[PDB]
Amino acid sequence: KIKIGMVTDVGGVNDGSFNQSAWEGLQRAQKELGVEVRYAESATDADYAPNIEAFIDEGYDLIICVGYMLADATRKAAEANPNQKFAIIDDASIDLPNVTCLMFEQSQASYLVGLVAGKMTKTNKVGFVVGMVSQTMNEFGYGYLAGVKDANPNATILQFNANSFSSTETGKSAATTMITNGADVIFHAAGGTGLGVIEGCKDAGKWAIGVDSDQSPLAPENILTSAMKRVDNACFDIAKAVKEGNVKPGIITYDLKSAGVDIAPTTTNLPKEVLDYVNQAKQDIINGKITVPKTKAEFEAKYGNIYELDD
Ligand SMILES: Nc1nc2c(ncn2[C@@H]2O[C@H](CO)[C@@H](O)[C@H]2O)c(=O)[nH]1
Ligand SMILES: [Zn+2]
Ligand SMILES: [Zn+2]
Ligand SMILES: [Zn+2]
Ligand SMILES: [Zn+2]
Ligand SMILES: [Zn+2]
Repeated sequence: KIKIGMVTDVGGVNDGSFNQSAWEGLQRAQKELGVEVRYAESATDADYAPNIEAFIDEGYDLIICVGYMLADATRKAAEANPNQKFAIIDDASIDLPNVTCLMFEQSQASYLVGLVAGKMTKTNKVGFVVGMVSQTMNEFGYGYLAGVKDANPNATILQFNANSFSSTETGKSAATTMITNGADVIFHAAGGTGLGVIEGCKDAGKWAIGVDSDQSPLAPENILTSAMKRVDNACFDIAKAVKEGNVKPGIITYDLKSAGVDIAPTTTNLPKEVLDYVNQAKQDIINGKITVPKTKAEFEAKYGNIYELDD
């Protein structure tokens, strides 16, 4: 039997977003492909190495490390276990024959939801709650702020780094404070912490924007959209490659054109004018007409010092 193991990050498989979507894709892979799937949650980074080792020792054909913080542990395990195949989501630093890097152009989807936030705010203040700061996480920020400003040059983006992907209290408190200070749309790129962000928006009667999966069921009257990142499909696809015997190492990048990132399929709360505007911007990115900044220098060159979490 083909066995695929998932090592999840601190967020947990019930995060409503990143890890939950990765796991959902593996559950689908089990149903459709016949692979046997199991996950191991890591309470802290001390659990990364033994969780990887447990799948190695049990004969798993592929170990999927979900999240950029697993990179160091994945590299070390891949070097020490040349016959073991690994995949890692959201980090592309590892160049080894047994490692596939699954990357997502999240700045593209974040830009689109920033257009939504800029067009929907009535106070000209919107919020961004990020789970941690890192190169990949800042791509959410750069895209979102660029979208907000392109849609609404006079909008202010309030920003907060929760320093956790698994703290719903931090998410709720930060959202509530932003709302007290006038924000009326809040986007999170914060994993499980975002469950708190969404609850804070719902409680205050404001708009939220979710991430990774279509988070609208968590607050159907308050979610405008979500910046989708199809970690489910990427995990399914690599499971398929394992089953077929054609896993390739290196970088696989999922973008808007590949449908690997997107805005959510639920659009019930988007005015037709807004949906049309965002959909045109999506096709312009897909067709190459416009490019979203995803690094500090590119973002600052166009928007100045307005992203405060990268300094
Ligand atoms: N390293 C890591 N990143 C996460 C986690 N949860 C969310 N993220 C990131 O935050 C984004 C928004 O949830 C995801 O697409 C990931 O990039 C987690 O538990 N660990
Ligand atoms: Zn658990
Ligand atoms: Zn089926
Ligand atoms: Zn607090
Ligand atoms: Zn799915
Ligand atoms: Zn900055």
